[PDB]
Amino acid sequence: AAPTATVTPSSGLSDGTVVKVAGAGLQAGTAYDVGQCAWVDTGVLACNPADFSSVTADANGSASTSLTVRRSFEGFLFDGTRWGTVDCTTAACQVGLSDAAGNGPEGVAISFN
Repeated sequence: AAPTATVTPSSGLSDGTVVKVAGAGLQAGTAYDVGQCAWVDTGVLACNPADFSSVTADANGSASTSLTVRRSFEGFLFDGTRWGTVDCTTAACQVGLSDAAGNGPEGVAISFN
């Protein structure tokens, strides 16, 4: 099956809340980074590297880890440029997993309202 991710809880969040991130259909035995990002332009994500986590998929291609989410954060682009402050109540924030090459399941939308 194609890779998928789930984030629990995904709504009613507060700054500093810890969520469970699970992935399935991942590459067995591979390291994945887990993080919170927001789409700031067509095909451009601004992320919060200060709270990224990582996990290694098991022999069945499954993984489960915890992530501390932030209501707002200083966003950074892939090239390391500081983008500015991202507010998840007025920007579409998501949590996702990706391998060393940036591949993985689609991200999951979260809400802090």
